Amino acid sequence: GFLQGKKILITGMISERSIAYGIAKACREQGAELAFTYVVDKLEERVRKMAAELDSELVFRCDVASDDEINQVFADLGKHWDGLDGLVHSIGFAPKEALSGDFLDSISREAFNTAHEISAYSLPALAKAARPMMRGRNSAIVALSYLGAVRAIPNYNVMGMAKASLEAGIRFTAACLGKEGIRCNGISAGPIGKLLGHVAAHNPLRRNVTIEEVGNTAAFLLSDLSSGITGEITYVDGGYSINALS
Amino acid sequence: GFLQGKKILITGMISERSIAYGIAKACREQGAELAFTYVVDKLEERVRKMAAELDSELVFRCDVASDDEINQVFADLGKHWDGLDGLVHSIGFAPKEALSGDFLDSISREAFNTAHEISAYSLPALAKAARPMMRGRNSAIVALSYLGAVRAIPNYNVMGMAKASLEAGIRFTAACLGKEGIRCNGISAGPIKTLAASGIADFGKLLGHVAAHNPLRRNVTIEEVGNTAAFLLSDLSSGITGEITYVDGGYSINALS
Amino acid sequence: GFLQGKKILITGMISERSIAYGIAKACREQGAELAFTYVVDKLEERVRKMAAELDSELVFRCDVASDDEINQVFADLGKHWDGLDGLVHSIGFAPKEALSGDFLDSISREAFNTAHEISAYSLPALAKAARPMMRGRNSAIVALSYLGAVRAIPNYNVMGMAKASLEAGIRFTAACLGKEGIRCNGISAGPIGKLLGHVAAHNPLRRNVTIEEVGNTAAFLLSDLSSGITGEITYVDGGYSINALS
Amino acid sequence: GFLQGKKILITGMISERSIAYGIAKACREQGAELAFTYVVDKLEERVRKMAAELDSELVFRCDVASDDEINQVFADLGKHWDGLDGLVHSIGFAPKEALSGDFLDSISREAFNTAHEISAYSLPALAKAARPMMRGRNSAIVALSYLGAVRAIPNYNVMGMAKASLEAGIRFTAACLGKEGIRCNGISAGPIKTLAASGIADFGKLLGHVAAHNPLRRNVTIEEVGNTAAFLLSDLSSGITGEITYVDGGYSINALS
Ligand SMILES: NC(=O)c1ccc[n+]([C@@H]2O[C@H](COP(=O)([O-])OP(=O)(O)OC[C@H]3O[C@@H](n4cnc5c(N)ncnc54)[C@H](O)[C@@H]3O)[C@@H](O)[C@H]2O)c1
Ligand SMILES: NC(=O)c1ccc[n+]([C@@H]2O[C@H](COP(=O)([O-])OP(=O)(O)OC[C@H]3O[C@@H](n4cnc5c(N)ncnc54)[C@H](O)[C@@H]3O)[C@@H](O)[C@H]2O)c1
Ligand SMILES: NC(=O)c1ccc[n+]([C@@H]2O[C@H](COP(=O)([O-])OP(=O)(O)OC[C@H]3O[C@@H](n4cnc5c(N)ncnc54)[C@H](O)[C@@H]3O)[C@@H](O)[C@H]2O)c1
Ligand SMILES: NC(=O)c1ccc[n+]([C@@H]2O[C@H](COP(=O)([O-])OP(=O)(O)OC[C@H]3O[C@@H](n4cnc5c(N)ncnc54)[C@H](O)[C@@H]3O)[C@@H](O)[C@H]2O)c1
Repeated sequence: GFLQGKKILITGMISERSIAYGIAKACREQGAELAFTYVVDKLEERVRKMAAELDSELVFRCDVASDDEINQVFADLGKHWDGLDGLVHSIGFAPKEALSGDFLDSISREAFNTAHEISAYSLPALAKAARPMMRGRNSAIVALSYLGAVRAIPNYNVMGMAKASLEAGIRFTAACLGKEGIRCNGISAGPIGKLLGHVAAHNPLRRNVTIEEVGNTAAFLLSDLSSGITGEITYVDGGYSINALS
Repeated sequence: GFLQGKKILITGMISERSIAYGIAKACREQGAELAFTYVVDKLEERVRKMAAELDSELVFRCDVASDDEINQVFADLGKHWDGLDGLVHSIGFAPKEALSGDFLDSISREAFNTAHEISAYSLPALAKAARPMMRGRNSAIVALSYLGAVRAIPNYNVMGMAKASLEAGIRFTAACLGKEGIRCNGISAGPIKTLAASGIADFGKLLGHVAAHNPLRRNVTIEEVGNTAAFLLSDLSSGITGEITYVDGGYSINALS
Repeated sequence: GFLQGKKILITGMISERSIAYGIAKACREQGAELAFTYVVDKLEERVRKMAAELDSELVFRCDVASDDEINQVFADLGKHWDGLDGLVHSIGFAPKEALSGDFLDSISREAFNTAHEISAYSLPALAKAARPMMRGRNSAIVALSYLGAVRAIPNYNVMGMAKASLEAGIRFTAACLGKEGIRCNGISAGPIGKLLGHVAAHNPLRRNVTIEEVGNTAAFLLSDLSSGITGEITYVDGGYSINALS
Repeated sequence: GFLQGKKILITGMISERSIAYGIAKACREQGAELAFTYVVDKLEERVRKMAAELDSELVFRCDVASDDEINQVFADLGKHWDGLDGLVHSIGFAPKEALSGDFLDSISREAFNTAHEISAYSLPALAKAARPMMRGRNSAIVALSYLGAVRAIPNYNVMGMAKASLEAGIRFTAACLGKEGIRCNGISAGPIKTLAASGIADFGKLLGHVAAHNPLRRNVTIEEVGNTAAFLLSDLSSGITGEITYVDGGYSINALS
């Protein structure tokens, strides 16, 4: 496995449908040792169960709204691990009412603030707090984005602005940390209900992508095989974004 | 002029170095009738004076931190104008300390929040509040962005994230309002010496570097940005929406120069 | 008119449906003085008629396959004009059989060569030959491209490669000539038969663009109003390219 | 390895400095079985020797100027392999004189034609000729591009146009073959000291500049490019097609550094 020896912290795994679960599974198959965060105490048992199945008992509460909690994750993780080789950002949130219907009607200041804070600021926040553990290790950060960053899409609305902020965050983080041996890259994943049918009917592959396909791309981006790649957004959408008038 | 009789609301004009002043002047030269906002009471006299020189006495206070103030602008403007043909977003802010040195060291939650709220959310916020006055008119919105949206750049730091959010905001606003006959476009301007620009550490170096490295071998002017905005606000650009146009003398498309 | 005093050479005007005609009309409405090329002697009378309606009697034969003919246009034009303020490239060609069906089946070496030579090399070829007349005048070049440069599109096939070469040509020409006061920009126009219905149903404006809308954008890019813009591809497609999953 | 038993044809390997050698080595480390092409008879011995070290004795002459030769490669390869899982395009050329100084002065019709034919048409030409052997296998194609596709760069000149054509070729090939289970992706590599690179005037300056200005503060290696290619040739990347991946240490996304 090309992640043998790599210690990787994975955020956002709340079920076996999660993109973060696909990533966790892919990484574990390549020999990585894993740790996980969970947003609220309600989910602890569920995440520990999933973690145990991936041979891990390193599970920490982390609401990225809280600087204290973010920093506490690494303080706790540092008691088990000498350093951190991989960091997976697979976290996004916006109020449901902002993700429906007319873009301007659905938007509000508070929804904008929440979306950006949780979905975009969380990348640099986590990179900043992880920096002591990651620097000098030839380590890597991977974050999940979506086509809404660069195209107007129905319903995605304010989340598109937040993903754009995120992708820029990826570039600035990469430029910031490259000299000290930390890479930062993004994956823009295809959708994973009629929207699914649209993508599958319109993309070069004529099908939707899987969490395994996203997961394997993340595993690659977290490994030394991708050591020449930083500040990149890789599209795992079966070529959807590069097709038009299909 | 190609904006003859078009009614245009311009934000962000605080001096004759302002990009918004360049835009205002360009629009007025093409026959537009103008109105202006100003962020705080301390600037009112200055902005009224500048407005008067551009043949306008429609001036309104607007801190885009405040939904009350944003919406009040259009309630007040509506007493004078039956509709609005143009809206110019030329507003940005981030705490100075976040715009200097190492990206992660300089960033904070609060600075991120402020930068995005003032510099990015303000676009849809203004479009939303202007929508009743603009819809059904073949009207247009223009906002100012910067290369930090799409490239990592020293010192610009968290503002780059905010500009990226803004540019996506431009696309989503365009997609949202196109059916109602309102267009929304961006201009990514090259560096220009303005009050806000002096907030960025080592700005004079960015300016010197661009002039030495762009195809035109010089920096752009507020007039050049202004004329591009005037075009994007006019019916001449009626086939263009959701676009970011680079007015940077070709800097962004050059490398290893 | 914002093109008063501007002398502009326009290629590719073969009918009043031509994008080049829209450009010519738009430019003339803003006060420009025009000249025209035509590819073959068969079209001379038609183009002279159109030119006369746009108040011009400066019409020259030019097959861009021929260096001699390209250079001869400027030798002849130079007897009437002191300099050249605007150059409009609105020329594209590929064999019809390469523009239908499966991309690889439809392609051939000869079709590729022809498409690129006529549709892409013609930009630098014309810029090169115009350079003595255009330099130091604060002049401008505009070329027409299409979404096939940057997206895979059905049927457009090898022309997509040629347009990509063209757009890169625009950037390299802009970088080359900027110091001597010549700008070079592109317009990526929307389509102008079911494809039309698709774009009109899917773009932000919910309609197709007109030759007038393309023409006015060209007029702007040829004027001093756009003096801060070079090496740019401006999309006049009603926002189609920036929309997805619509 | 993640390419265990995958059969991969590699073009463009003429020395151990070649990007194609880096790719070949990376693929072989992951269990792939390899075959190689060489442009002229004068290089045959060298390429056979290199191939033998990568456990291969499948070596074929192919000048991509010739449709006969391109198609003959697959006719000959088909005697040994029942199908093809991977195809690597690592070939480029333009006359030296077109790669030096002023873009327009240096360009000519003939140089343009040659550059595009050898460097861009060769991708679809090879994909087309490989199609019967590759279809229905979940196979993959990888081609090498450079930043000149999307930025104006000194000296690269007409090659930039050719690389742009190539990248569009990658997208069109991907859209064409996806239904048959063949993927097609590109790698835009940072500058690397190779035989072909020495064709570009002032290449050593491009190399020095990139290392001083990219996020990683160093140039990339053929191993880094090679491992990315191996990934793109494998089932691990089965969700990726029509993509240009930048292996340049983040150079293209940095500005004003
Ligand atoms: N599924 C898709 O179609 C798709 C496509 C592209 C990108 N993405 C992105 O991938 C990422 C993962 O989403 P998913 O599709 O696996 O959905 P998911 O619900 O499985 O995962 C989203 C995760 O974000 C976490 N989260 C939300 N608020 C948080 C907070 N305050 N602190 C910490 N964690 C918080 C949730 O707990 C959840 O585990 C998201 O960033 C999403 O935008 C998803
Ligand atoms: N000058 C440059 O180099 C440059 C380049 C590209 C883009 N821009 C952008 O152009 C726009 C205008 O900036 P400028 O360069 O003319 O500087 P400027 O200082 O003249 O204008 C900035 C304006 O933003 C306004 N503003 C700040 N906070 C506000 C708030 N809470 N409410 C309302 N208004 C507020 C200021 O009052 C000021 O009028 C900004 O979006 C900036 O990011 C500037
Ligand atoms: N109509 C569209 O949908 C559309 C959209 C985007 C871009 N474009 C581009 O706009 C340009 C103009 O095309 P159009 O749509 O007006 O079609 P058109 O047929 O009106 O114009 C194409 C012109 O190219 C000229 N041409 C062809 N071969 C030539 C040669 N060897 N020498 C000189 N001239 C030659 C033709 O004579 C013709 O006048 C083309 O480059 C085209 O690709 C068209
Ligand atoms: N070295 C770099 O800095 C760099 C960076 C990005 C991309 N690239 C690209 O990588 C690819 C490989 O180049 P490299 O850097 O390994 O140089 P190289 O000299 O090792 O390889 C170039 C190859 O192209 C082959 N070639 C040239 N003309 C040919 C023809 N008519 N038929 C068949 N093959 C032919 C040569 O024989 C040689 O094997 C090229 O596409 C190049 O443009 C190189």
